[PDB]
Amino acid sequence: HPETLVKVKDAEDQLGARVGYIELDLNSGKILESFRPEERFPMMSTFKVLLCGAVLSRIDAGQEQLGRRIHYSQNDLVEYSPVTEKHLTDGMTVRELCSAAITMSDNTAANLLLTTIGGPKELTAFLHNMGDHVTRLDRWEPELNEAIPNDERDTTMPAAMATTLRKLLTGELLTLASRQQLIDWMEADKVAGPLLRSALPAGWFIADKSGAGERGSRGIIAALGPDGKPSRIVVIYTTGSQATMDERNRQIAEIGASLIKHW
Ligand SMILES: *C(=O)/C=C/N[C@@H](C(=O)O)[C@](C)(Cn1ccnn1)[SH](=O)=O
Repeated sequence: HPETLVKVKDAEDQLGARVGYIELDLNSGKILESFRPEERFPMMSTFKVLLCGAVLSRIDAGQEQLGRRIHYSQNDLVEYSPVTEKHLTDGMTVRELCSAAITMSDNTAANLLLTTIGGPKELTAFLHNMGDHVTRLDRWEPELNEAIPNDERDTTMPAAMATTLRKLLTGELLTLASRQQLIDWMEADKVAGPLLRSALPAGWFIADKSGAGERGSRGIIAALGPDGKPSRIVVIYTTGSQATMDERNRQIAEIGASLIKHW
């Protein structure tokens, strides 16, 4: 809606930074609203949904199992590993690692899952293979969050990320069971509370993944809709702001309130 576009531009003003925005119809793929849809932004922890999509694709092909147990050491742990830091002696299943990467944004869990598929360049190959020639991962946690201005490493465009999320959640790309598992992890997201979830009324469905990086980078990808079912994809990215985490949270929440109000 035009008034959501007014609020996206007001968010640029308040953050002193670029904001990218797209709304897709989940069913048809049609673009309902866009701002800077083909400019690049750092993905930050939003890549973790694409990573677990690549993992589920391998499970579908008989090349991985949800139940396989992985052992790791102290020296694998990076900053913010609230689940993985508790399982040094017993390890974690692939299932537990995707849950920790998506719902808790555990950084070690994402690194362990990147190891299973052969690193960032194999996530990029998975994406090329399904028709996304824009989205790219180049680095591991934590360096992929550096957000150097004009650096195209570890970036997407709002339009590319929205199309890719749609193909993962509703295509023939994953099996029915794998689609359902990916959206179930995103629905149990525990660390996106002050973003679209704070504007979302009781009775609405949301499956999302949030991201934060250096140089005021912030973002969210989501499947949401009324009556307990998703019917739209929303992608919001910003980078460059000097504003506090609270002020960046508040601007994305206000974009959310406007999207809901003018649904
Ligand atoms: C999700 O988007 C994860 C990004 N990681 C950032 C962040 O959450 O801001 C980390 C945890 C921030 N950080 C760096 C050093 N100390 N904290 S890191 O993984 O870039």
